Amino acid sequence: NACALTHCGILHKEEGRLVEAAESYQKALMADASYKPAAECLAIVLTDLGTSLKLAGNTQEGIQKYYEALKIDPHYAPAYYNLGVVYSEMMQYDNALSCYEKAALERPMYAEAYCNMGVIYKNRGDLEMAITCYERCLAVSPNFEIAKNNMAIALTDLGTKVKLEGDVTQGVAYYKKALYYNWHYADAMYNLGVAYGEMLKFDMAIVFYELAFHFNPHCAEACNNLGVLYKDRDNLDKAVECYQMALSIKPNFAQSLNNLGVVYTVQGKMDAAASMIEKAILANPTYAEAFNNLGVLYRDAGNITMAIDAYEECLKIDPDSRNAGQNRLLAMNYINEGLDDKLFEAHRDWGWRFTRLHPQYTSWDNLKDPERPITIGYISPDFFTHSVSYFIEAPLTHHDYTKYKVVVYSAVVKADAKTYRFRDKVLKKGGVWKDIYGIDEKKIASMVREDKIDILVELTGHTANNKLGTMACRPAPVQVTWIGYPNTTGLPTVDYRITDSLADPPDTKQKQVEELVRLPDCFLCYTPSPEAGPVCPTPALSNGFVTFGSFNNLAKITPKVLQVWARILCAVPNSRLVVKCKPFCCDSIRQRFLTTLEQLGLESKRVDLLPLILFNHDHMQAYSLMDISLDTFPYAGTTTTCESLYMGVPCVTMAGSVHAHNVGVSLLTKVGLGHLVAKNEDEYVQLSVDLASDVTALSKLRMSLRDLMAGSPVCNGPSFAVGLESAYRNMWKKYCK
Amino acid sequence: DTLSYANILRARNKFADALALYEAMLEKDSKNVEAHIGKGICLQTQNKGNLAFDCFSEAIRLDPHNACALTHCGILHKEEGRLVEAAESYQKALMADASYKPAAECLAIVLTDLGTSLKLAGNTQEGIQKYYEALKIDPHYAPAYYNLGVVYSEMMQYDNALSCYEKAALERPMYAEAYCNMGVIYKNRGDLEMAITCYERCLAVSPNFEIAKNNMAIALTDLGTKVKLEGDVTQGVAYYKKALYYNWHYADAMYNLGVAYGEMLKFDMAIVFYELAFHFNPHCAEACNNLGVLYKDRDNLDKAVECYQMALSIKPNFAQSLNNLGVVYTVQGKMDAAASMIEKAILANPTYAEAFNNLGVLYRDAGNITMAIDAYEECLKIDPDSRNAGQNRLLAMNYINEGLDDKLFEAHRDWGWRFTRLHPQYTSWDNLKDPERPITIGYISPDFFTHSVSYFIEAPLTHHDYTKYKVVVYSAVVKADAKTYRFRDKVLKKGGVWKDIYGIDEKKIASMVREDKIDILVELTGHTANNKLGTMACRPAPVQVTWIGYPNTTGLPTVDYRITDSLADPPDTKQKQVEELVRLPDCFLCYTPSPEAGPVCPTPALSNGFVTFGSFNNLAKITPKVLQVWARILCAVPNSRLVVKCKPFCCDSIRQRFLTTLEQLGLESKRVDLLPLILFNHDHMQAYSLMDISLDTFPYAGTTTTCESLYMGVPCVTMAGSVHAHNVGVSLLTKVGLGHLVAKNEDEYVQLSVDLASDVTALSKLRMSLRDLMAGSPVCNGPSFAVGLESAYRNMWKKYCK
Repeated sequence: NACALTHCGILHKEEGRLVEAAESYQKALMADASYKPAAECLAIVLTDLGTSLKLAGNTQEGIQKYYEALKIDPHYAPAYYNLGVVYSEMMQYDNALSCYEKAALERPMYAEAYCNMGVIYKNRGDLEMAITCYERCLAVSPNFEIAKNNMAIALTDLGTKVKLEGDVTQGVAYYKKALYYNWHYADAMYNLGVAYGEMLKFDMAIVFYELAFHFNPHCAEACNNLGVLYKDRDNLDKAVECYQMALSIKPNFAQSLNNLGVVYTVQGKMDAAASMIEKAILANPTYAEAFNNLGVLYRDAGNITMAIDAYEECLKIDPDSRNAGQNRLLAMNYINEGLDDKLFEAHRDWGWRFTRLHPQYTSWDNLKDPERPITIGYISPDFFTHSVSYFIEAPLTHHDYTKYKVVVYSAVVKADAKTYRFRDKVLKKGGVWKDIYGIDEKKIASMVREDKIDILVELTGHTANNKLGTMACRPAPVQVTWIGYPNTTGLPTVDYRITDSLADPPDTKQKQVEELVRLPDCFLCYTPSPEAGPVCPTPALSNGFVTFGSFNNLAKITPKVLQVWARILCAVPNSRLVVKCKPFCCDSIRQRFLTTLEQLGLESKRVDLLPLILFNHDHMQAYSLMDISLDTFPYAGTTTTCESLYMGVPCVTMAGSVHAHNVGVSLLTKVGLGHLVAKNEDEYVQLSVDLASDVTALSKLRMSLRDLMAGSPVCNGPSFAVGLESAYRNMWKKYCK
Repeated sequence: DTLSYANILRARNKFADALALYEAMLEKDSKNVEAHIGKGICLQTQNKGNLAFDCFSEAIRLDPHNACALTHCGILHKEEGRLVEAAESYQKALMADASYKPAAECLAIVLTDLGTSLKLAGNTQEGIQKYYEALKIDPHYAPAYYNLGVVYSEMMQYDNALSCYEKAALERPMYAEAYCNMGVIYKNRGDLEMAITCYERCLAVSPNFEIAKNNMAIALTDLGTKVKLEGDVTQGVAYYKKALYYNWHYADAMYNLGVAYGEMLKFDMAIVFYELAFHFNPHCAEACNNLGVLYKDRDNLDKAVECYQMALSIKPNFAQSLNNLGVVYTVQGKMDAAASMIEKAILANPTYAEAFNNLGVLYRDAGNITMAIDAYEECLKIDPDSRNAGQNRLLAMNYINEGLDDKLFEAHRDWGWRFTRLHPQYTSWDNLKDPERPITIGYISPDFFTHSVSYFIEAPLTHHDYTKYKVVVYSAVVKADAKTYRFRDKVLKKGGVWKDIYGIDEKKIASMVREDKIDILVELTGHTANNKLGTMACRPAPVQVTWIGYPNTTGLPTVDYRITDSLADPPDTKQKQVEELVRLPDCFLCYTPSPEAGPVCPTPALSNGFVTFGSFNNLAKITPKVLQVWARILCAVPNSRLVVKCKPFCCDSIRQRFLTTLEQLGLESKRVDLLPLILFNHDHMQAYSLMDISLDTFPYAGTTTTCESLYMGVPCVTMAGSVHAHNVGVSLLTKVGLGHLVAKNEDEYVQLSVDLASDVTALSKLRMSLRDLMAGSPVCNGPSFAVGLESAYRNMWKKYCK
């Protein structure tokens, strides 16, 4: 009785007696081989046995039982599925794929076969077809979770692949589809975020990153990116918070280490910045930007030599690093006195390389008429409350706008009342302001060409955010540099340079690539600020001793200056020095500086280190706290000396062999105080002691300084303007020939 | 020189040395008030509160007059929490010196603190006056103005609040809280522009002040909703995203983005944003509702049910979710649960018209025709232009309207007039009025799949002289299948011009049909579901014909002719219709047998020893009036068994109701086998082995069911009546040659049924020979039917040309 045997086999299977069920089905099929139900039940029992053996570790017995089942019933899709699974466990990926294909040909509702084939194929990287397999799976069953998750993963991988080839839009589309299949997928959100960041969306980049972090609190990359976006929005506190979270998750994420170091540098917390950057170097030796940031941190912190060394390693890692090279040259300007031709050669080599990777123009449509109206463009990122602004203000106001059309290219990152006032003055005379912050160098060159300027004046040189890349294009028929840098730009593309006969004597030995154009009178036209207040009386009259001071930065105070100041203060009993500068907000810097002076035998008590109290009026009045300003070398001050003079504190400087050194000589002699210019360190000491010995002469000098200078040419805007215009006309006439 | 040197030394961050000098001065200079003051200040700055208090007390004892000493005493009192004492010292100092500034500002501070204390005590007027006194001693003190603004705001003096916060903002521009509160007040007045501006100022001062960010996000979301309501959806989305910038987890902004993208048809993004909105605000039931709608429209019914169950778990009386869940259950066939859902939706909201429409359709499927009709009339009371409600209402009335008056015709006429007054039409055609050139025949219908209409339209589709009547098919089929594709091949292999028109519009379709130069437009659908009567409302074709899609008048004056025969619609029929009836010589239907019908088998009664009646008609046709007649039949015939097969029986509720009805009518359920809808065509066809005699329904006769019965050799008993739908069976049976099986009344019907039941043997023989008899009859005479239909086309076209 085939029916009774089949029912017995089914009952045995229901009781878990798979062997007895198989035996009963075999007997039934021996009695009637056409009894389809008996064959089906036997195949079922054989598949159950095979699955038990597979899970029991009897892989070979499982395979054998599956082959027997598939020989008994070909149409039994589950046997094909189990065979494919076993072959996958056997790493027979092609055999597994074939088994799943057969199973899908047999079972029309076996979506798991599509899922597993898609997974296996994904493991070999043929993403698109596997995705098609998942599409078939979800077309059969649209709620199968595991398949949705694999669909999202595969779509994210494909979107990343396609984006890396440059089709950002298709990558974004794949990420959005992935989020359609799995909304809480951190990788999709993160990738989408970076994609938006690339296409300058910012807003949604931030939103996406925050969501990605919310759904996966282990994506330090998301935190770091978010911190970067907030930093670029000037929300420094949020940026710090984000980076701190990133480091709390990954205490070695080198990129976040550098970024946090930079933000601390902006806030001026120098010791923490140093520690973070050093940790970044410890974590990454190839991360050039870490070396550049370390070099800037050393530069402002005064450890100059170490700054040059750090930039040198940076250029060993990335020889094209623009920032590393320019900061290196700027730092060298602080200590390389005129002796050798190493700074000059460095400038020449750097300019030649910059010209090699940056081609320039070769023709100009400027009508070569020596007498027609000349268009002068002044370019600078420093038309804000910055040292340079204290001088360029003079030409902005005292210039003829009838034949010298002035156009200003202000790259100021943050305007202010002074920015607005400057634009107002320039435009009121007929100027065409042009805000260029963020604009690509090449586009700036094109814009300059379109406006058809004649004399292009670069005002920053190798300082932060410089625009020498625009100058390399040679957009204007004549390019000059003036105030932003006291040495050669090194660019052969600049035609001439403006100077005076005192900063650069006709016999100067400092080699430079540029031809010096010496103005008749002084080349510095300091515009006194109206917030200077009254000339405070000589402190010596009320205190009873001379107080030296120096309102310069740390980069300019080379150890040699420290030796000279220690000699001065030891040689003059009862005399105090009150240096003031921004980095003295850090206690560690104060301690190190005090110890450094102590090794020179000077009692720290006499010194009065002060931070950069951000108070314009109070900054001006602070010269009421000192009696004699002592200039630094080999990088003498320019605005600082002007401030000293205008507040009645006499400044003593030293002459030297390079423009950067002799700027103070030029200024002091041209203000008619050349008798306070020492020629050497010994004469410097003698002058300092002599000035310190006569408090009454000091009082007379202070009370005379404001009116003498106000009547002196340094403040005679009209005459300086006439000289400058004549110089411009002369260079233009030379060019016409 | 000593006092000057001490003061300079104290100013030069040399507090220890200055303190030592002050000590040696109070020692040497026993009554040196200035030295006592210097010592007090240097110790206070050294956090020597006790010593500072001692020095200040000694200074006051020596000089009770100098304003500086009293100022230092007052500040120390404030640091010690002696607000009162500080205040008295301050008044004394003011009386001593009115020019001192530090005392003035610190005095403003202490009095504003006092005013705040009194305000907290409820002494609002005393606080206000104290603040005014402070501002009189120092107008520049912004915090006093801020306090005034707060008190006036809580005091509902909003204009005064603005004035106060503006005086504060002038006196202190970096006072973020003033901007925040100003923005909040403007938010309260409905104006969101200036409010956003105030929040922008606040964030321009302090971007980390989160409270202003949240309030800004709220304001931007409201602004986005407003702008969207104005029409500009892109700007709305822009505002929503800018909002979601300030509060990345603001769930409501995500929900509104979901809505905005849904309107844009970017459904995938809509899903993402609705799911996120729900994730951040579980209480946002509306997000679940709309998510369920989107998933339902993607045919993912299980997820739609899940989403609606969540919406109802949040708001059980959320009418929209109740209605949509009811519809989803309707598609799945959970008829009783659907009924309960829709009824609860109505109970929660009585004006939700579409719920009334869905209730009416559900009851019509359940056979309660009266209640379905009633629900449709209620719907039309709530919404009178509900096109679907009207369509279902007329269709439902066709199931129980026994021809006894002209009210149905009146309703159809008025409804068609409504359509003609809410639709325009053309008046000229360039089609050459010629009776010899090949005419263009359009068949338009959504039923070109496994539907009743197909089983009849297939025959002409197979037999159309293509050299004369160029066939154009306008298919509104929604879901195709193997049969649909097979039909496509059949139409496209004989030179037909197929045109898929599903899912676009009515007006544009009519215009395209006119471009197609269709000569006669034929509707095959009637007032059923997915009809396209709106196209004909435009009158796109010069000739309009309705073949079977509707068994009664369409009521549209725009339809010229309705195809019928002289038996279903006798020439003397009294039912008026707007259309002209065209009677074909033979039965107006040509049944195309299924190529899967298979063979016939031995009569069941022969093997079981008892006669089995049956009805495969849907429950909608089995009105409560036929049930009594059927009970009479089964009682009159000893040992008979009734098999009824209708879809809605899958639900136990309807089954039980039907059984109860039969039991109260005098019949034991044990004789009644109720079978639900079977799965595949084959088994449905084979189910005819379960019945011996088909019993036709009235006043709506079967059409496909009757044809199938005659095919498979199961005789059907029908009766003639006053309406076409009743006489369809009469026409069919007469034209097959079984006119002796046509009853004229209920009693003749009973007698005929008994007569057929009395002779099992002859019944079996007839059953055997019926397939060949009918196959030889005109109902299967494709050539003759085609020729007659061609003649009909020629006659109508010639009539039109003249």
